[PDB]
Amino acid sequence: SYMVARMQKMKAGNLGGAFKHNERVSNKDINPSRSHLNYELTDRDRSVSYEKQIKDYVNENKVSNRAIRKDAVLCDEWIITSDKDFFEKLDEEQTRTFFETAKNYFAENYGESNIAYASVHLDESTPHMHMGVVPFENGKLSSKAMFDREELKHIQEDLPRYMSDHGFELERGKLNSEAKHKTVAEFKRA
DNA sequence: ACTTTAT
DNA sequence: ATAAAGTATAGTGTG
Ligand SMILES: [Mn+2]
Repeated sequence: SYMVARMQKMKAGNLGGAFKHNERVSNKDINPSRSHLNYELTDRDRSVSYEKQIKDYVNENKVSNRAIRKDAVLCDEWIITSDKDFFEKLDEEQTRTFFETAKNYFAENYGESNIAYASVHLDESTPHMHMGVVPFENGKLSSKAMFDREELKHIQEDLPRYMSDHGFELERGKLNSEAKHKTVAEFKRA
């Protein structure tokens, strides 16, 4: 099976929808009886929005005096998953351990306190995690600095290896893959 | 590399 | 006027 890891940039304007989705605050593929099986791997407070948690953290820690820009990438939400075959082979403890391990990889490489949320979804087709990583380093908030072309190349190589080194039977995606990302809605059509 | 943003 | 960070990136699956 392939390691699936892929980030989407979240601005203020889409962290609302990310929070509502992830916290399940009635789509064909959500099974509502399974929603209570979901879990959050960070110690974050569930009544506090992603926008508020991240902006407070960045404002309280940033070196510059200038306001966070309105078009700022406040976090990179990584989807961490694999195929169905992969998870069918794992019990509950193992499944949890898989996401905790992936969370660890981003914590150890990008900063423990940058993992704003790690929301594991079992109530959809395949187990996966939405993991918000704040691109905050050296007192600066910059997805441009943290996730650039070489860094995404490095993660596609080194993350699947790290996961494999930690117990999990997963291979990296195809090096130089020509695939174009489809949205969930676009992938469903196909 | 070029453009937007907040000084 | 300035300069940091905005723009995609790399990967596969029914996020
Ligand atoms: Mn989900």
